[PDB]
Amino acid sequence: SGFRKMAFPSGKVEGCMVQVTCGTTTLNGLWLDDVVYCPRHVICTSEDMLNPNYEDLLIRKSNHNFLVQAGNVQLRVIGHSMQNCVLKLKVDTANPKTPKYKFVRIQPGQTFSVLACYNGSPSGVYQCAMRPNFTIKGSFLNGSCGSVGFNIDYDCVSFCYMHHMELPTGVHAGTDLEGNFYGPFVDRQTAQAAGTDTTITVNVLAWLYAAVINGDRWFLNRFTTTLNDFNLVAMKYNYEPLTQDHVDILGPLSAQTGIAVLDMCASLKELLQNGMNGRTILGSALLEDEFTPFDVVRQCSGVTF
Amino acid sequence: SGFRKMAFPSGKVEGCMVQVTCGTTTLNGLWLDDVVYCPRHVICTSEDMLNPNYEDLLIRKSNHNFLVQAGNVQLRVIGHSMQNCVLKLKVDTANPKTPKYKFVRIQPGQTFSVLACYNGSPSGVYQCAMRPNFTIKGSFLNGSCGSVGFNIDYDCVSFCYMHHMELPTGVHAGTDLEGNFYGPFVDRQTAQAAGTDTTITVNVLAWLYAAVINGDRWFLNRFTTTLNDFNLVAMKYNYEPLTQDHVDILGPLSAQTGIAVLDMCASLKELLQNGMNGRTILGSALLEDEFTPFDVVRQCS
Ligand SMILES: N#Cc1cccc(CC(=O)Nc2cncc3ccccc23)c1
Ligand SMILES: [Cl-]
Repeated sequence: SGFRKMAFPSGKVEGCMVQVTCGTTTLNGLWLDDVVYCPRHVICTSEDMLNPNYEDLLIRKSNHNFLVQAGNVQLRVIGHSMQNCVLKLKVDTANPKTPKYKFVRIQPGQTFSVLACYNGSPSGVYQCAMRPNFTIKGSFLNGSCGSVGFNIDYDCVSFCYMHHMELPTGVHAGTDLEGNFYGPFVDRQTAQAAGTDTTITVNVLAWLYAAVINGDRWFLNRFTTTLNDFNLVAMKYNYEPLTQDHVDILGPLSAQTGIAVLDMCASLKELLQNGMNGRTILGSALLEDEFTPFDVVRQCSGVTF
Repeated sequence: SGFRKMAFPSGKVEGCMVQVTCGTTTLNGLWLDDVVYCPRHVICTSEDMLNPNYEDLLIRKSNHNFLVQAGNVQLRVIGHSMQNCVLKLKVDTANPKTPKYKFVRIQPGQTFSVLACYNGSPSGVYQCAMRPNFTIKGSFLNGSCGSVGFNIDYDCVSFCYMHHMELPTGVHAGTDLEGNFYGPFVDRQTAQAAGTDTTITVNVLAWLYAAVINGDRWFLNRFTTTLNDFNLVAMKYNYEPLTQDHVDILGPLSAQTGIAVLDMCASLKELLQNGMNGRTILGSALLEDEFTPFDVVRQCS
């Protein structure tokens, strides 16, 4: 029993974290094989970030301008290239701790673990979701740029995020491992604002199933709803629309608990229009939306890595 | 900016997780140097669950009764001993991935990371606090026994917990790495109940300082309180009494935010009286008590 926000074990990723320095800027890099990936803004000064021409700044750099440190060993940069908002530093040494890995771009609503790093050293691991507005509500300080988001599929690490910046509201923006930003953000010190965030509906439903598996069943009701009536209500409360794909993905949890997806949707519809009434679900007074249906199955069934 | 429940990176601990089998029972073990630590209840059959005599059961076992597996390699048990509720299996191979480590016993209110494992394989990592009733509110399934609780100080893993059992309320009980249970619990199927849980007051205060550091100020007020008046109010909401030690420990956060501890204590009194009124503090509608003052300083600085 019990339900916790749970990150993937971070060991396979910790063995890839290195420190990358360019001039006065020091951030984190991900060392996989003989390439170190890091945000391209590591080559920027204070003036540069205001309006940077990254192609021009990178051409002016040499391999000896980049200092890469893996533990107490300095790696020598033998090449440098840029792929979108990510800098790729070719090193002379393949990372002997390179796990089986893949670069994946995630969709909003999907969850992943973040290994927050400072000076190439892992300091914490937490689980978050890519918000529907493409930001992540992370916990990052100065020096955390380059920290990565990942999932673990069997024995394969799927890198899905790299940290680039903090928006004025304290939320975070970053790219996939190919340097493509999640969301309408740019890597420049300029006024940027995330769109109004919405609740990840399929994740709330999955979390309601997790509560039922754990015996917390007060919110269950006799009612069911059509997917259209549910979406009309949910949209008014800034909840993401639930698609037939989401209903299908919630199928195994529906069969395990005996509560059809549209039956749980009528529980959610009531919770939205009326609140919790002083009650809690899994010790929470708010509906939790950072557990996907897969996360709930994995945690309530004990899948290992 | 931002505030998250954050676990320590689990790599140094993952390289220590092994699978321990004794008869039909399979659980996890912690492989450090040439010793594998695991719950001694791994040696129990169905008949030895209500009233096991562990000294008698262990004497009847031989090294070949224990099967230890580290990845795909079977380790050979060359010795076995018991220290309180933990079983120590001497192996003929020192763990090459043994980190710098230490065994620490923690106090209620202290936080740590749990690396939940099944069959010697790490499946997830989460953050916990030792509850004032000495239980932990973990997330564990059958087979999680031997999963460990830890903190990391620079390059050193301080092991503070080993999972042994689930109580009838779904909360968890375990021991330090010397086999001493936290709380009045025993490794027996006999009727056991945790005492009524209470809120870790010093941790709520630390979390209110974390919110202020992150720009939340709505719960602040112009009142201050005596420590005695605060404890009289807090006790009525099942909150732990705040001692002078707790006030002193909150000193650095008090100096960083410019809000004295007893000033923050009056904010906490008001939140307990009014509730949140549809507002949240750091995205939460309830007062969070699983962040110590040390955690808040670590994460914010
Ligand atoms: N010392 C001890 C001890 C005494 C009685 C029984 C046990 C076994 C025990 O409590 N296992 C479990 C742990 N953690 C989670 C569990 C979820 C479901 C079912 C069992 C779970 C251990
Ligand atoms: Cl599924």
